[PDB]
Amino acid sequence: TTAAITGVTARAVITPMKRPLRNAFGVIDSGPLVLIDVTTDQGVTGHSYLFAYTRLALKPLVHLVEDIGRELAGKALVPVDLMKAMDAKFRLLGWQGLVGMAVSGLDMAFWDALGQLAGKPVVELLGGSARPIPAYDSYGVLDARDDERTLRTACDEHGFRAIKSKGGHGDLATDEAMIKGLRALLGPDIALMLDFNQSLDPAEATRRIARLADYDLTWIEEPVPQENLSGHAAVRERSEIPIQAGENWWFPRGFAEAIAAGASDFIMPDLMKVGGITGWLNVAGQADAASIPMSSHILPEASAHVLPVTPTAHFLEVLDFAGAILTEPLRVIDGKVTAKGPGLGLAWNESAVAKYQVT
Amino acid sequence: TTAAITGVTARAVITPMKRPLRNAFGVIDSGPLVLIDVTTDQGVTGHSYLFAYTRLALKPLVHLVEDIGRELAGKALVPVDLMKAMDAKFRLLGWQGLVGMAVSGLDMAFWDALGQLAGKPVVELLGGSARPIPAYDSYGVLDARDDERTLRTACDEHGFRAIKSKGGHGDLATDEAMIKGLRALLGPDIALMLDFNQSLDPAEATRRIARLADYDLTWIEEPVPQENLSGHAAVRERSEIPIQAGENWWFPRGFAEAIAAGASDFIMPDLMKVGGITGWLNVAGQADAASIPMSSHILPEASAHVLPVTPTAHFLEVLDFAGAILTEPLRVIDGKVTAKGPGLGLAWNESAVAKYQVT
Amino acid sequence: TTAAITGVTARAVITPMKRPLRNAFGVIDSGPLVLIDVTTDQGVTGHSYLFAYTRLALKPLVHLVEDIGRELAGKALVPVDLMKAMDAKFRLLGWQGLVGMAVSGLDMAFWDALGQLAGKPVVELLGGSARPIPAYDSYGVLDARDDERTLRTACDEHGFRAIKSKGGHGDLATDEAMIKGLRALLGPDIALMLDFNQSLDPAEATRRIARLADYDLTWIEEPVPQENLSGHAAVRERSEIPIQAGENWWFPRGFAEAIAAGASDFIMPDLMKVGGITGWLNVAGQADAASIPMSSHILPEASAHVLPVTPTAHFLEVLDFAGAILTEPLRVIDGKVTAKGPGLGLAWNESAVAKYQVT
Amino acid sequence: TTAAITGVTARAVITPMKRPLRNAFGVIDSGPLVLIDVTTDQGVTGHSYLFAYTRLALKPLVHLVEDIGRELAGKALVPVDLMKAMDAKFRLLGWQGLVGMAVSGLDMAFWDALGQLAGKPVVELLGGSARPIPAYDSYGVLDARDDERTLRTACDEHGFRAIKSKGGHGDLATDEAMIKGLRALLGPDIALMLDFNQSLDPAEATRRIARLADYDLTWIEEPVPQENLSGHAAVRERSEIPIQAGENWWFPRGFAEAIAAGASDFIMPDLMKVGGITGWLNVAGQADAASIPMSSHILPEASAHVLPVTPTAHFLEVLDFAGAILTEPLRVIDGKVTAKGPGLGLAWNESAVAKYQVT
Ligand SMILES: [Ca+2]
Ligand SMILES: [Ca+2]
Ligand SMILES: [Ca+2]
Ligand SMILES: [Ca+2]
Ligand SMILES: [Ca+2]
Ligand SMILES: [Ca+2]
Ligand SMILES: [Ca+2]
Ligand SMILES: [Ca+2]
Ligand code: NI
Ligand code: NI
Repeated sequence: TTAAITGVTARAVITPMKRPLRNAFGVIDSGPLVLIDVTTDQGVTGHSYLFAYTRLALKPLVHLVEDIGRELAGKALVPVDLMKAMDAKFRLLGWQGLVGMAVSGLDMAFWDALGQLAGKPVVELLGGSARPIPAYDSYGVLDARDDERTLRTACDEHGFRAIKSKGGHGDLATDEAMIKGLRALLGPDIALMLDFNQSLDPAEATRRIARLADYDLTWIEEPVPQENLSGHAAVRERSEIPIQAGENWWFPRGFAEAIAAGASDFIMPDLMKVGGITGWLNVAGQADAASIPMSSHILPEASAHVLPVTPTAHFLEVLDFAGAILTEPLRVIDGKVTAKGPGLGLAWNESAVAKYQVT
Repeated sequence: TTAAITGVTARAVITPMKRPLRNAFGVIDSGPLVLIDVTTDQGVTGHSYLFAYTRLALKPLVHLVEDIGRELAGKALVPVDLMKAMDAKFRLLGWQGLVGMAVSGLDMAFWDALGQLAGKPVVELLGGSARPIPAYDSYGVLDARDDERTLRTACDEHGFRAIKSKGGHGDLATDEAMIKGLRALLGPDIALMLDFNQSLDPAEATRRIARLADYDLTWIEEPVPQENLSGHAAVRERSEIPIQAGENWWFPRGFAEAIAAGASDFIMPDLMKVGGITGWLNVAGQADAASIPMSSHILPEASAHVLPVTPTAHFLEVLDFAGAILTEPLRVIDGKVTAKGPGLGLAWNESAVAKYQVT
Repeated sequence: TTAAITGVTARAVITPMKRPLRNAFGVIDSGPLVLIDVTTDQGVTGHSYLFAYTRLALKPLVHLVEDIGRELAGKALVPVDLMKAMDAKFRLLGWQGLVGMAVSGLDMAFWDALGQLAGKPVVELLGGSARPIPAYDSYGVLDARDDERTLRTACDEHGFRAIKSKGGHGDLATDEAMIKGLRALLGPDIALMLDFNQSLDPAEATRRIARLADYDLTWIEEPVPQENLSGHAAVRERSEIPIQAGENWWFPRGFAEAIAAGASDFIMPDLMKVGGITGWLNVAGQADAASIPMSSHILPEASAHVLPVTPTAHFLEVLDFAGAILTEPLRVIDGKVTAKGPGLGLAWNESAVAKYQVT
Repeated sequence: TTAAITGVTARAVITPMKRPLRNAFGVIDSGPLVLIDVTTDQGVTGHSYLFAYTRLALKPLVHLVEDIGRELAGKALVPVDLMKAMDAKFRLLGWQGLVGMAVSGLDMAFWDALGQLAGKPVVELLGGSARPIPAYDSYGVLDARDDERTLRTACDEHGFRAIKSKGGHGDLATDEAMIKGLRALLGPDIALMLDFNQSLDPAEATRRIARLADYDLTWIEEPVPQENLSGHAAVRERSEIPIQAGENWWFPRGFAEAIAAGASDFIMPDLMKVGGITGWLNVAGQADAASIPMSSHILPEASAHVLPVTPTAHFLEVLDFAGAILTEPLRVIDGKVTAKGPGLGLAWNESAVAKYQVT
């Protein structure tokens, strides 16, 4: 018969980062994470993690995961049914925001558990195969001089053929100087993406984008606030560079309304906000219908399991917040990433967890 | 290690039908089926079947399945990857029509095999659970007087709370007489659906639908030709009764274009034409985004395995063409249908297959 | 000289409710609230409260309010600037959901402190006057027989000329019987509103609304999920009854996108989710441009201060969660509510707080 | 304890101007103003002024201000309520045009009185702070040769980083030669705006704007008549330079229709035509929803109090008609303008008023 959930625990950690990532709104210089364990009555504990953005989110997210989780004891391990139940539970309060991250975190852990119980990676459960997905190396604001060694190692050693950096921290001249430097340093055969992290308004985005058009950029990411779907659509209409967005939209319905608005050319759901594996698969069918190339936002380990069954799969984003607390950290080979199992391939390095844990 | 396909065989049968199903275009008085077996190297053979509509399609379908199957020998049993390969293979010739039915038939048999290999129903592989799905009993043209015994049995014994019949064979008076008779016999608490089988043009469909709105119909199905998405949309715009369609549209893209045109209020894909299980799941995401209740068209055994994971699941259509040749025929309990495994719950009663096989 | 914030504290309480409020998704039989205090350097502490929906949200919300407030300590008490600050702080994480309720709770407390500092009700600070706003009495599921006495009291003692109840818990017959009984009991000159609390899909909402059209309802509230803007709009297009929504949308952009999609005929923002007073005022300008009548969702004490400066002000919803812990609980006179100051008129009954506090 | 209005008086003056402002329709070489005084019963007199465009409007505006004011005797000083009363009073006759300017002038004086009564600048009453707003220096037709000294002072001494000039007075070659000369004199890092003052039709606007594309203009202002919203939208859709407009539109509804038509990329309401402070606040909500950057049209003293609470605040226009008759004339520092109080910071230099008064 089917495994049942027996308990749920969540722990907060703050991991270190070598590359401090400056963005238009400030700097992320550590990895605040929430580590989720779903125990079963069949000798398996499912695992997933959330990137929490800021230390302030950790305590609330832990309360949520554990309080939602407690009510799941005794329930059959059936992700689709569990997702429907969480939907009903939070219908009135709202599942956008921290609640939805807890819900998506739990979903990933349920699927990880199912994978473990079967001795297979999640990607095989989903009817696909674990194969190399094109990846890009995701940075904060870069400087072609100061960061040359790092970028050399990325492209030469790890084989990356795509790099993303950040802009909107200053004026247009600052963005242009950065991109011009990068394009000169990396040459014409490396893809370059630019992420504004929601920092512009539509008129200013249109203006900057037109002035960056000569650097052969692959996409412009979140040019304006994520909630501003109409403003994204306006920028998209006038842009000669594809518009990428989605990492901050909530659940399959959030994607359905963005697509209805025509907000972007590309999407990149975040597994923590799209409703975990279950919600991702829904959106994959939406993106196929809309002919929208679909990439992932961080959570590279889990994202590697869903991109191979995504009809319009595009890029996997490499930004490694969790490696320090994982038994088997992400590996990039020849600029690509392959899913690792069983489950999602998330098992904790407990000595490191103990070191970086916070309460 | 993942199973590989070793071979594919297809057999044609014509099963007997208790009651002839008269429609606007003719009569279906038997069940021309293609039974598909996909042998693997792990002691399991995946099964699925196609309803072929007419005996004329049997030989061509057998050939196509065997020809395509032969080319898949040695390949890993990975439904998503196999579907992508079949897509590329038929991109130029086209996979609408008989080729598409072959392709979808193969896909169902692959998932069936995965389920058998796991010892689980396909629905559990898909992250859902096998649970009772509301069903309706699907008839040809009915006559309340002549068909009372059958309808009493359907409602009183099998617990059906919804009945579908056919229209468009004659004039509007004929349709109205039929429906009025049925509604008087069955009372207000049984759902009634009406299927025109593509027999009207948009102006006539609009005219008939307005005159039938007093009988509290649940839906009007395929009022005009299935290819006529614009015509469906025009009927839908003017109709006070929900418009149902989709059993004849091809693959996830066929649904994406229909939805983009606003062809219908409800949809009911056929697993044989939507791209099997793999195609169905894509369309389930689209239907959720469009807020379109999604039902099934025939193939009730396999349909029972995908409706439980379909966000907008509506009705399962019960029309039993295959019962005669299955080891475990479809069961209806209290007007609902529950998925049976392992796999899709499709294993052949060989003595019956021998009896009804045509060559 | 402008006051500065010196600290922020939040306390959780669960207040008793005389009458349970059954809705389509469950029952609210208590008032889990978060009471917010913002101390200033000018002898005034600003107050606001949040209705938290479920006890599960209380600890995380208290954490968020205190943690955000800690970071505002030392800033000038300038609500427009503080809101810009909070926007930038949560731009990446997201301010939908619990975070947004904390942000809006803080905003209301800032304006409450300003009013206290001036010795004026907030409404006069906003260039308006404290004057009676039409109100309706907001119930759970009602039964005209069982609840005759309560409704008589509401109409005769408090002068209500409008009543709202809930539906969608069961089938259409149940909704119709409830509304039919209420219209028969109350007669044609009492306004009746029906709230589905997001429980239907668009097709089913359209079907039920058409059947309820003869009861002369004032509005149908949240017929489908709040996130489903395109779905609301599809319902609105087909509905002969005005569609009301908004109590679950986030900040002025959430309203801008809903209005752009044509989701509803009426709106009713919740001060906890629209961005407090500061967010409300922005939406008031949007609703004026769109000619959308604008009512409030709960928080009647604070809502009384903003409706008098809302160009399209419609109704104030009376649902009294907080009276138990207020020094001056809400009063309804002749079916209307008048704003009370100074500030928002929220000061705590500390003995009651001590009684109902939960930790 | 709310102040009541006791009387209203208005005086006409014609102030001298340093240099003529030539535009496509004529020359403004003086400042015909209406100075408005609202006396209250609490020892404060509210002040505002109108720019009247032409001496012909002075007598009628004085008449209207005094006649309307006379009917406000004894009314409570509540701007939102007074605006609604003025709306009802002029609904039939119409409040577009001279009546609307008198109405908006009164509103500004009411807010100024409230700020004076509180001992605070209006911006602080509105929940914002007095902070520097980026400004541009607003000229008539310029010649880079003849006007070099004036423009060097503007950019070097006063720190302006943005300059606006007028076009449409002759043919396209004239506009182009002028812009070319200005761009050469000012260099790349000074913003340049061009105001056609409604002098073109849409086809001619489209033709001229395309020819001015290479001069890096910030905006093209009122390319066609202000009432021609459809014509503005057509220019906007074809224009590669942002279209600015709005200085001549009437009240929040005038903006709502222009925004609904998609008339412009940017707007710049005139406090005299938008409905004073009260109407400006409504339109600020609209511009936020539409993501439209919002600047001011003249009345720089009062505009400095509302731009700080305008979510999409863009530029403050510096054109100083009133400095001659103010106790504290506008000050520009480092190309920015900061609100001064109390009230709107408008108090009259009575000896100057006497010198420039016309009767
Ligand atoms: Ca990003
Ligand atoms: Ca584009
Ligand atoms: Ca059919
Ligand atoms: Ca229709
Ligand atoms: Ca409600
Ligand atoms: Ca309607
Ligand atoms: Ca102008
Ligand atoms: Ca344009
Ligand atoms: Ni805690
Ligand atoms: Ni006169």
